[PDB]
Amino acid sequence: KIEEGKLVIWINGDKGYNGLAEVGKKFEKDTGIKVTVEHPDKLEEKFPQVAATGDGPDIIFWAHDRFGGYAQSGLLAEITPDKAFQDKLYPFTWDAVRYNGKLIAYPIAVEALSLIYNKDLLPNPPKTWEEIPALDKELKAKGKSALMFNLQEPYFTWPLIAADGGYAFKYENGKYDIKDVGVDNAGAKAGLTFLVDLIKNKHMNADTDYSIAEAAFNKGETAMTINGPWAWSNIDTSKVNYGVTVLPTFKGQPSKPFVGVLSAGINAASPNKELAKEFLENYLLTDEGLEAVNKDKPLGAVALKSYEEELAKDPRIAATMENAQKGEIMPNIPQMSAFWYAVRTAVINAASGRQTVDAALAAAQTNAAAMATLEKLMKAFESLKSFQQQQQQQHQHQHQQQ
Amino acid sequence: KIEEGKLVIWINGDKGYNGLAEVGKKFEKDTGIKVTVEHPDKLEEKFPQVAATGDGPDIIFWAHDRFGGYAQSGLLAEITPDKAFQDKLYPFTWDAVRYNGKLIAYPIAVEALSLIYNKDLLPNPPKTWEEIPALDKELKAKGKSALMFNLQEPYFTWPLIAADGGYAFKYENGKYDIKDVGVDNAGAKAGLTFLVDLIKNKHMNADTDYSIAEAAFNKGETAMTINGPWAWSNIDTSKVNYGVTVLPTFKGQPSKPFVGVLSAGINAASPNKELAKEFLENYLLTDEGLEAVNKDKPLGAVALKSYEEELAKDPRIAATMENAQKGEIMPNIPQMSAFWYAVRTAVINAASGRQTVDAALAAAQTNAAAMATLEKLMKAFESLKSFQQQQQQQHQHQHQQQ
Amino acid sequence: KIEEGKLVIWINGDKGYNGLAEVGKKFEKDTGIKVTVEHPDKLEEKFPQVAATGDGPDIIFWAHDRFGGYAQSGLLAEITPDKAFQDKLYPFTWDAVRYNGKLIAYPIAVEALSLIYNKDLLPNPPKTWEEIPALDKELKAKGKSALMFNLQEPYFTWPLIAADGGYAFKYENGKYDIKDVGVDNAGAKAGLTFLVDLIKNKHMNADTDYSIAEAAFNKGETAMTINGPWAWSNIDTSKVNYGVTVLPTFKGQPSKPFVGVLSAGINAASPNKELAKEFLENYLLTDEGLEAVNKDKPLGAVALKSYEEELAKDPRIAATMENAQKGEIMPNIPQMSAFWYAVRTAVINAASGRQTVDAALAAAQTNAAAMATLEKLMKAFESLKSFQQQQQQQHQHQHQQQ
Ligand code: NA
Ligand code: NA
Ligand code: NA
Ligand code: NA
Ligand code: NA
Ligand code: NA
Ligand SMILES: [Zn+2]
Ligand SMILES: [Zn+2]
Ligand SMILES: [Zn+2]
Ligand SMILES: [Zn+2]
Ligand SMILES: [Zn+2]
Ligand SMILES: [Zn+2]
Ligand SMILES: [Zn+2]
Ligand SMILES: [Zn+2]
Ligand SMILES: [Zn+2]
Ligand SMILES: [Zn+2]
Ligand SMILES: [Zn+2]
Ligand SMILES: [Zn+2]
Ligand SMILES: [Zn+2]
Ligand SMILES: [Zn+2]
Ligand SMILES: [Zn+2]
Ligand SMILES: [Zn+2]
Ligand SMILES: [Zn+2]
Ligand SMILES: [Zn+2]
Ligand SMILES: [Zn+2]
Ligand SMILES: [Zn+2]
Ligand SMILES: [Zn+2]
Ligand SMILES: [Zn+2]
Ligand SMILES: [Zn+2]
Ligand SMILES: [Zn+2]
Ligand SMILES: [Zn+2]
Ligand SMILES: [Zn+2]
Ligand SMILES: [Zn+2]
Ligand SMILES: [Zn+2]
Ligand SMILES: [Zn+2]
Ligand SMILES: [Zn+2]
Ligand SMILES: [Zn+2]
Ligand SMILES: [Zn+2]
Ligand SMILES: [Zn+2]
Ligand SMILES: [Zn+2]
Ligand SMILES: [Zn+2]
Ligand SMILES: [Zn+2]
Ligand SMILES: [Zn+2]
Ligand SMILES: [Zn+2]
Repeated sequence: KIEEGKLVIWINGDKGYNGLAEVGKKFEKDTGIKVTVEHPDKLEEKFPQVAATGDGPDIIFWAHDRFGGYAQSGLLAEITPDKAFQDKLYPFTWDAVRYNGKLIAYPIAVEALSLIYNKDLLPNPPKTWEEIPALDKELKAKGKSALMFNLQEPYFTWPLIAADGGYAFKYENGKYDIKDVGVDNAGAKAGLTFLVDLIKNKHMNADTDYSIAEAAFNKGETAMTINGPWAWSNIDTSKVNYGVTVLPTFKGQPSKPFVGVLSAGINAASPNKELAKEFLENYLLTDEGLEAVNKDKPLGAVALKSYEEELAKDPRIAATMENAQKGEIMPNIPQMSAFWYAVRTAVINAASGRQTVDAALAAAQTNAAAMATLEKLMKAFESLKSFQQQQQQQHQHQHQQQ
Repeated sequence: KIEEGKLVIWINGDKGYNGLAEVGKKFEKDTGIKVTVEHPDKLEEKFPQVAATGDGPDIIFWAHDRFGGYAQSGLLAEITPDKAFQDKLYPFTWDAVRYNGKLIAYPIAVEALSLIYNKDLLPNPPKTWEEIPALDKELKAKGKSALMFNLQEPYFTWPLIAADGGYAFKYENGKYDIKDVGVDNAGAKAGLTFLVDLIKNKHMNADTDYSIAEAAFNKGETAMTINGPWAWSNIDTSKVNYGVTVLPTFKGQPSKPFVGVLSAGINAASPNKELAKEFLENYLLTDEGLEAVNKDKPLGAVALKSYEEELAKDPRIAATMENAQKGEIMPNIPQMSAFWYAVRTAVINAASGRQTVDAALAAAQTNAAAMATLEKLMKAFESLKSFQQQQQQQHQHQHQQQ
Repeated sequence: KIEEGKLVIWINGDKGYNGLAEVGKKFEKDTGIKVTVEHPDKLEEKFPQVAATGDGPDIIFWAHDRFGGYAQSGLLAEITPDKAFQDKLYPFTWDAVRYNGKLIAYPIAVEALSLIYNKDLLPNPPKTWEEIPALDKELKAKGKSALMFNLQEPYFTWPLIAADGGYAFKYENGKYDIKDVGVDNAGAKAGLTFLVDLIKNKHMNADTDYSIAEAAFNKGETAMTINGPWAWSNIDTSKVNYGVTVLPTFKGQPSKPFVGVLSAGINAASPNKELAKEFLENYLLTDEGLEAVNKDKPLGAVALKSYEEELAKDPRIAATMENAQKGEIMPNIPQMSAFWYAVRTAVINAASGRQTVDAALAAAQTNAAAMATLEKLMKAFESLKSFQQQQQQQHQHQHQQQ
């Protein structure tokens, strides 16, 4: 149950909400309509609960991948920017906010992995994955290593696996074909074979996780790491002279990191859809609009062309957008759960030598089908639970009857 | 159990079985073949048990929706009426007796929802749904209400939901496409939004069932109700001056009620397949044949054109047919179990405001899949039991085993 | 691991492994590369276990139907014979060693069911199924029966069932269409009906299994039996004058038995793929190669055209190939488990009179579905316990923690 003649916005606490409120303050002075910017605890799980009944905020800010599930449940309204406003943002971002052909959210910020190198240890970072083994031997003489990054989570190893033509799901016609999985094709096989080759030649360690990767780079033990903008602040605190650049190529093809997009979606239950559109399109998604948010807490790379060109003077931001443009957009579909499950197991089992690359990737298809079944069962029994609570008490109850 | 040279017929106890026996009596005098008409308890439940082993009646009379289950199991014979006989019944009725492309039964009677109105309170019934909110306000001044009908079943509320373009399944080329579902489209959405708008504007009550509606109309508390031919006899006893007319139109589109068709199938195991065709086509499905049945217990609207024009002199029977021709035929496929489960919950949660119309219809897909899963689980274990049964017991065992 | 510059082969103990070693000995003499031929217990179970981790033989010999699973798990390398070599083997055998459109093994020997007749009791065997009822009545006057074979397993009864148009799954364009199942069609109906009618007319007994069938023919109580080459040795010992000929035709159409093709597959983890191709194509798949193996233990009908013509001078081998050439290759897909489960029960129930032919075959569709859901249930929980195991190795316990 939301209000009217006013706007209420939900954005996460680690974002520039104070700056966003100042955009809402600018909105009030022009239209006379009050904007409240709330940052409630765990709004990502709160929003599906409250919007189902017709409540919650007018606008919600979150990563696009979670919006797929909101649109599935009919919680988000179809946004209607004209052709001219769509040319204002980078074309690829709009694909991240599409569900069932319809547009469901406005892209705000773009997030992806880049290659972070130590400038003092390595002044000219490698442009290819293939020249890293040769670089490791040269650094091992100085008591250092070439590259250390998280190998436990498929999110970090995917950029290399996807390089030569591996994909999560095929995206064409504006939809993801769930019968077209690209986990054990020729390109993903070569990608992961290179990773396993790096481990059995002792150029990397299969035990390396996020904490070990970060700690190593910030202490100056390793020349390179692979990480997102979320980690820049901690590297700043270590006093390490670092640079952020384009990811290394593999077989001449660029690394394809997953692209995450911070998006603004309109609650389908909102009586202020016309107002939200006016706010987002003409007050927020403008140079002056994003600037207020960015000065509170940096947005990183942004969807708006005109303002991205301005931030891109920071070479670390330019590198985020470059790797993003060369990358795969994170699929917003529910099948993505089964994907992480299968690929996490596949990478772990290949890297440990417990399974061949070929057999580990082949097992992913059967392992993801297994997860599907478990979720299918979860949904089935949750439904039966609700059904019983629906009929026993809602209708006939001991002390009334059907 | 059966023979060659005689016919045995199953028809439900609440039908005109004596009148059917009269048609069998006329059949015996012209061809010299004795026809028995039986009406056993739970014959709809018994038929699949005895027909599977090769027994049961030569002909079974039941609603067409249950015939899909019989044809799936191969208990029904493919009927062969020529083009000339197919023009004798209403074209749309043949679609009810079609499973897997082939015709499997003869259409006898047609049954559908109609608008029943109190003539004393409302001489000119509304032609549109849009004018019922305003019509309720006038009647509330006299302590009465405009419309009260069952909202607990989706069968009664579907007419409105399907009006603007909602559909259960797409029907083309004589086949249902189970991938093409229309519960979550703009048409179904608008229809259900109007139903919910009526309840929150206090024109209708969210908890109105079949009992509460029938008793209110028959006492003269409400001006209109929605119900089928099965309920007329109860209104007759109440002395209420009532009429039966076409359902109100929504957005200029007609309400589309589901159409049940009383049908006569021929057993697959029947050695009298030719005799059953002669009896059903040239003796029962004539003006004389249906008359004898109709005078024992009213058939409602009939499939045969010639005899329907005769019955349509009764304004109630003409309206049952009119609503049936404007509505969609009840699908006989097994995916219909899950459809009802999902839609029942979708409507209830929309009516009670636990879920917004958009969100309530979105969850339908999820609940239809849930019922498919735990339905598939039932067949899984049923099969496994039958297996270990014949395998372990019927076969290898202590005495002359293995 | 298997080493390099050496070749190691796995073949079942009941095949001519010594003769294969002779070919290995010849390979060693021309090229200087030693070939070991191991015959481990239960290899068909061991191979998936060891080849997954990268160990196992360089070459494995097994029936093609098990290879589809090995290819699914990516344990088999794609073989590369040129057009000129593929003409050397019977075109239909290449369809047995195909998975995902890729060739994954070399065809060695063909195995299929044949009609075996007693010469002393029946000098001229029936060419058609239709005359067998009449032929049984002539033999019951002499205290004998016309035909006795295993009716408990669908493998044996299928030839008759498939003849008029029955099929497991449609094999077109190289792939198997799972949605197109030919168990419930008119052809399979008629086949099973004839079988059921044979039992109903006391020409065969529904309780007749493999052991009863073989013992009766080997004692000389029955004129005909249906069985493969695997049983010839037992008939030889009984001193019975027997012949092996083409299966009887049903409705002028040939009986379609399932074809088993013994095959040589190269391990995907083999560092000797080039050497295995040299060995198999130029040393084994030649007149002298197969002869060496055949003299140790008869291969039956072979895949190689040249050596097959030479073997066809044996009337029994010519028939095995003839019946195989008119029959169908047994699908190498996982869905075959559920097919056997369904059809086995279908035929059992039709033979016993528990269900009509129509009702029995109709239930096979739902029974096959039930087994599939059972199977993907087994797989789901197997991957869940693997996940729980994998978690620990990564995980926290009283030896260490995250
Ligand atoms: Na709020
Ligand atoms: Na395509
Ligand atoms: Na970055
Ligand atoms: Na520009
Ligand atoms: Na070669
Ligand atoms: Na750790
Ligand atoms: Zn907070
Ligand atoms: Zn949070
Ligand atoms: Zn320097
Ligand atoms: Zn190296
Ligand atoms: Zn600026
Ligand atoms: Zn500025
Ligand atoms: Zn500003
Ligand atoms: Zn109470
Ligand atoms: Zn009887
Ligand atoms: Zn009765
Ligand atoms: Zn019904
Ligand atoms: Zn006619
Ligand atoms: Zn009103
Ligand atoms: Zn049409
Ligand atoms: Zn049409
Ligand atoms: Zn459609
Ligand atoms: Zn209420
Ligand atoms: Zn009640
Ligand atoms: Zn007559
Ligand atoms: Zn008449
Ligand atoms: Zn008349
Ligand atoms: Zn007459
Ligand atoms: Zn009359
Ligand atoms: Zn229509
Ligand atoms: Zn069902
Ligand atoms: Zn026992
Ligand atoms: Zn016992
Ligand atoms: Zn030689
Ligand atoms: Zn051995
Ligand atoms: Zn087999
Ligand atoms: Zn071919
Ligand atoms: Zn190709
Ligand atoms: Zn006979
Ligand atoms: Zn086809
Ligand atoms: Zn036995
Ligand atoms: Zn040679
Ligand atoms: Zn063929
Ligand atoms: Zn440790």
